[PDB]
Amino acid sequence: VGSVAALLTVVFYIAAVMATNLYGATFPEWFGDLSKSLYTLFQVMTLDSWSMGIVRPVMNVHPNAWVFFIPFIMLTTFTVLNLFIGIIVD
Amino acid sequence: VGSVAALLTVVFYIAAVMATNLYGATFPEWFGDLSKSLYTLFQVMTLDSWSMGIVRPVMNVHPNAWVFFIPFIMLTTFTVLNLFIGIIVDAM
Amino acid sequence: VGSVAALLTVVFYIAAVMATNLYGATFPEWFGDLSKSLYTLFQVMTLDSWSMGIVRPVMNVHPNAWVFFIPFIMLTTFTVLNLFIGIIVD
Amino acid sequence: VGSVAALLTVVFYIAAVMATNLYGATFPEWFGDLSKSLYTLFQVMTLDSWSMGIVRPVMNVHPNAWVFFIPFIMLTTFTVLNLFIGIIVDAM
Ligand code: NA
Ligand code: NA
Repeated sequence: VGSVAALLTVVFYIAAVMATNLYGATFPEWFGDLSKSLYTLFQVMTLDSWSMGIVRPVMNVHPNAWVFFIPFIMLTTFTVLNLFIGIIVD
Repeated sequence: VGSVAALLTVVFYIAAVMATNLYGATFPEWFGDLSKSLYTLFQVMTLDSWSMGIVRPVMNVHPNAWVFFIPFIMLTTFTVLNLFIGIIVDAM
Repeated sequence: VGSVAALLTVVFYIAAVMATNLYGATFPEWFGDLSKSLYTLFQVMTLDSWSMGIVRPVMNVHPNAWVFFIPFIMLTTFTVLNLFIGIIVD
Repeated sequence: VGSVAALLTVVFYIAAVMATNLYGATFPEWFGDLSKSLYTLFQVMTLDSWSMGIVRPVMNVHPNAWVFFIPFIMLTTFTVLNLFIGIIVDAM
C-alpha cells in the first residue's frame, strides 16, 4: 500500500520533471517550473479539463503531446484506484 | 483480463471508424480522421467535457448523435472499470 | 442487479418528469421537454459541467435548485456504482 | 458506515468554515458565506471544474490555495469512495 504510494510519487515527480522540460517554454502557466507542472499533472490525473482545457491547446504547438498525457492518465488513474482500494482492503 | 482489453480495443476502433464517418465532415477538429476520432472518443470515455464540449455542439447539426455517444459511454466506462478491477483481482 | 437497473430507470424518469416541470420554462435548452431533461440529467449524473455549466446558471433564477440536483447526484451516482459492481460480482 | 458519514460531515463543515474565512472576501460568489462554501466544496469534491473553474482563479489572489484544496480533494474523495463501498459491503 505504502509501496504503491512510493511508485506514484516517483512517477509524479519524473512526469513533472519531463513535463517542465517539454511544454514549459511554450505553456508557462501550466508547466513553466517543476511545481507549476506537479499542479497541472495532478489536475490532469483528476481529469479536470485535461483535454479541452490543457492537452488540445498543448497539441496545437506539440501535435504528439498525446503520447505523454494519455499514457500518464492510463498509468496514474490506475495507480490511484489501486491505492484507494488497497487502503480499504488493509 | 487481456480478453477484456482486446474487446475494448476492437470497440474503440469500430467506434472511431463509425465516428469518423458520421461527424467527420461536419466536426473536422474532433472526428476529421480515424486518429482525431480515437483521441476524442478517449476524451469522451474519460467524460472530459463530453456533453457541453462535444455532444451538444454535435447534436446541433446531428440531433440524434446521443444514440451513439450515450451507449458508447455506458459500454466503454463499464469495460474500463471492469478491466481495472480485473487486474487488481488477478494480482491477489 | 436487474432490480437495481429497474429502480434507476424509474428514478431517472421521475427526476426528468420533475426537472421538465421545474426548470423547463426558464431553461428550455436543458429541460424544455421530458427528453431534453433525460439527456441533461444523464449529463448531470456523469458530472460533466454539472455545477459550473448547469446548476449555477439554474440557481441564478431558482436559488434553491440545489435541493433537487445535489440529492439526485448523491442517489444516481451511488446507484450506478452499486449496479456496475453488481454486474462485476455476478 | 454511519461513522464514516459522520467524519465526512464534520470535515465538510470545518472545510466550509475555513473556506468562508479564507477566500470569502476575495471570491464572494464561491465562499461568501458558509452555505455558498458548502456548495462550492461539494462541487470541488465531485471535481467539476475544480482547478480551471475554481482553484486557479483562487490562486491568482492566494498563490498557496492549493495547500487547502488538494489535501481536501485527497481526503474527501477517499472518504466518499470508502463510504460508498462500505454501504455495498454492509448490504451483503
Ligand atoms: Na468532469
Ligand atoms: Na469525473
